[PDB]
Amino acid sequence: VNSFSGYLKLTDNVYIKNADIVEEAKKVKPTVVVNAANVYLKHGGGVAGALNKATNNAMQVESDDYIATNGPLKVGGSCVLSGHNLAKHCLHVVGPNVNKGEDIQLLKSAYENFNQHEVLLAPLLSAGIFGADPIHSLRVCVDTVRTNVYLAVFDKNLYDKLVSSFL
Ligand SMILES: CN(Cc1nnc2c(=O)[nH]ccn12)c1ccc2nccnc2n1
Repeated sequence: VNSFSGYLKLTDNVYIKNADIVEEAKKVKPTVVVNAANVYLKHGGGVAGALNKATNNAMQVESDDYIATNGPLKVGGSCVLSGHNLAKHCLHVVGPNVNKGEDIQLLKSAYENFNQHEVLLAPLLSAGIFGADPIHSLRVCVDTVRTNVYLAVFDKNLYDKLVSSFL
């Protein structure tokens, strides 16, 4: 038993809710919140900008030190950093950005990072300003992640389309 509430169950291990991931994180304090990161950990907009703003920019400060030491992430890769006031840990995961021409096949590699964590609160990777089809992203999530994932979808309209079209 865990503290996630109001989710619809899509499969054995994948759950979904119309929710703002920032508010959901502050209420649940999950062990892991996933950020929709870029390789530079520049949290300017989308989910990343929202999460970083909620940390009063502490996420960005920590991220800049990480990059200065380690260099950029790979598309499809991840790193574990602090969750600040939102979660114990933040798993920064880089899905391909279609608006940068990155290969959509890397979306599966991106979701494989979730399997290193037993339970996660996450957004749909490569959705939103990353330009992928969220229905495709949900399909890859379900077909790749084997650990317990709680997907927060900010847009109610999109949430309804995702549920109603789910096979
Ligand atoms: C309504 N939105 C934005 C949005 N608002 N909240 C969320 C969320 O929570 N996850 C992902 C997206 N998203 C759309 C709609 C069509 C899209 N078609 C292709 C890529 N992105 C798209 N985004």
